[PDB]
Amino acid sequence: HRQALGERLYPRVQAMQPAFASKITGMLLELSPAQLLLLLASEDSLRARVDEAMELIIAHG
Repeated sequence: HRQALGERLYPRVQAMQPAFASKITGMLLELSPAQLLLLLASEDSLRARVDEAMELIIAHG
């Protein structure tokens, strides 16, 4: 189930942050089942969370 979600998530993440698509998709795929379903159901929520992930990648760096 988590795998099937990630296969759908990846192209959508890639359209938002193509240079970090696999990294960010992998970060999202650690999240809870409920949060993953929310992200796949709502591109608006997904965009916010992908932006958050990108900001964390830069900050950690």
